[PDB]
Amino acid sequence: GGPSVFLFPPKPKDTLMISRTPEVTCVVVDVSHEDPEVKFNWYVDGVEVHNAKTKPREEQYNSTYRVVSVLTVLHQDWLNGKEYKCKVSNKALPAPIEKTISKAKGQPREPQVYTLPPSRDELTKNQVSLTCLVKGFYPSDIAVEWESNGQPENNYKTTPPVLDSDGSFFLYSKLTVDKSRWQQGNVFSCSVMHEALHNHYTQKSLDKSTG
Amino acid sequence: GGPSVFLFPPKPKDTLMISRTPEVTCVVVDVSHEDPEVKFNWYVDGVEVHNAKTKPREEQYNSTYRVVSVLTVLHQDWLNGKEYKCKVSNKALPAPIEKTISKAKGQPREPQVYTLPPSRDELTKNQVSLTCLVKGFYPSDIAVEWESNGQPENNYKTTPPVLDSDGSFFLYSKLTVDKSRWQQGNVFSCSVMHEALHNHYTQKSLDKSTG
Amino acid sequence: GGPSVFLFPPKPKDTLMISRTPEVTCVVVDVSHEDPEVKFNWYVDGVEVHNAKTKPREEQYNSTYRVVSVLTVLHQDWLNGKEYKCKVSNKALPAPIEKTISKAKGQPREPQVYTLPPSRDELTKNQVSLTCLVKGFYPSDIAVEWESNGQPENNYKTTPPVLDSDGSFFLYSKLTVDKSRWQQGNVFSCSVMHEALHNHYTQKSLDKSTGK
Repeated sequence: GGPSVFLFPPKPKDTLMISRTPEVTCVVVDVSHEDPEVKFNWYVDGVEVHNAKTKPREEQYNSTYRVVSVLTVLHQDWLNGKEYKCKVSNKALPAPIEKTISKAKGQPREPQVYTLPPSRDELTKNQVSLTCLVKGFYPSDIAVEWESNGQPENNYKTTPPVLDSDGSFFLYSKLTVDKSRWQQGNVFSCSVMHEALHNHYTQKSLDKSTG
Repeated sequence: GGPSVFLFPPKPKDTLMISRTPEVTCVVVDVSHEDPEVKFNWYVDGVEVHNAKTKPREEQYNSTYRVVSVLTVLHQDWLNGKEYKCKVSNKALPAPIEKTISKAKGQPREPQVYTLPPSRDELTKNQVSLTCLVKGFYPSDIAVEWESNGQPENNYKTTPPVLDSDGSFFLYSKLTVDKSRWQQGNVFSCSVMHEALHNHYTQKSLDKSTG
Repeated sequence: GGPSVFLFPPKPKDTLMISRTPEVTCVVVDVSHEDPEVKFNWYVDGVEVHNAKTKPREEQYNSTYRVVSVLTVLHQDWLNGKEYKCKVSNKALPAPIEKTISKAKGQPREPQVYTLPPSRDELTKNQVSLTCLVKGFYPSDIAVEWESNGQPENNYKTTPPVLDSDGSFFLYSKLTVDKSRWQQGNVFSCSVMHEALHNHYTQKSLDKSTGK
């Protein structure tokens, strides 16, 4: 059990928004250095793929050369129903195993996005927390970001999507900003990129929601 | 090689208060059936103790011995952060693989609980969701539950503790209630339990006239 | 010179919290002053205990002595209704007496917690008093503590439980704070620790912005 191959899904943001190329990464881990003959094969829908980028093997803390194989995949190919399997052939590895991963879930569901203002107990703190509730989406592949005046706010942490009683998923996005910024009247928009939304994008703005 | 040990920490609800008895899970299951003799010596936090509650041997359909060797945990023991090593062994497993769990991590921090009224967009739907933001706690062991008029409200889901930018953790509790029930004079309270709180318990009441 | 056991019940906070839970005391009074032996035996529903501690006899100035005995008691046992009999034997009183204490039987009722602000006539004083009306609980075993901003408050006094008209009990907890802290918008809350409460705990916040 030397080569332990792990296949990871593409980036949930880049798989529907065009800023970076989404990519299935199939990188073996804890691989011995005595067998540098590794063949990487992709057989999505039975068709071999030969334009993938082959990162050179990198030395780790142990005596393992980390060979990295990355495949550039179009957004619309992963968005529809297409199964991606990674086949790795090694001399020490007995028989290559196809790691079947895909986005072919049951049925896409449009998330409902709600921006919640900070509690009045939080207003005494120096930094207030801005909450964006994104609920209702069935595929866990989602991207929730924050922005203010058209520029991103990187001081946010988003919970992983968890499954509720409806069978869909929900998460939360907490944005930490200064109390002066919130009390000055500045607006903040929670940007959500789910494949079931219109144009794969929605945005809800909160600056003062009282009533 | 052979026998395997998967240690489960006690639930925070069980180990934090009196409502449940904190029972650690020192399962020594999947012992290889070739040798029935195992070596057991309960070395709790490095010192052998007389307490040794071992289940009788159970033979599974996978030709592996299963024993649920659980133990009751004193509420003062986990506060001190002492270890709970069982030090299991076998002839086919000469090295003990007891991956001991201790709660003594870092410095505990008090959670800052904030309850959030639903946004105006949620009032259209018949399912109104209430939000409890629990932030600032460093140990991930925390239990959050909702209340209404002193009775439990089990139609809630909680995100896992997400690590924050200050080294502490945070999570959210989402309680879905009826729109008419929320718009009536019904109050709701989210109560959290954490080892750094006063009396290991705090709560915030969410009313229709809060935000 | 007749040793009668003064049974001390466990602390109501220790009954359902995890702070000092197994503390149960069986201190005897008016013990004999000419017998150097003390025979103790706790009978948890007639079963002998195995982990108990008895203090050596201390000098009492009223021609007597005082003995302290403490047994670790499980939290779920007392709560449910188990009976403990720390039987005390001596030479002056030959046949030992089996005295028991437990939680009071009957249907437990949950307490209704109410926070009342300081009155208008108390705003002239420099120290206002905050009251916590806890009414409707049938077992008298209850712990009421005040807190603010997650930190405990110690300048509080709680009345003993008073039997109500319907058979339940009620009490008040008076927390005396400075008028500056009350008018600053600081939030205070009385925590009620009762058996019939859900999660054995209930808080009720009291703040300046509590009226209209």
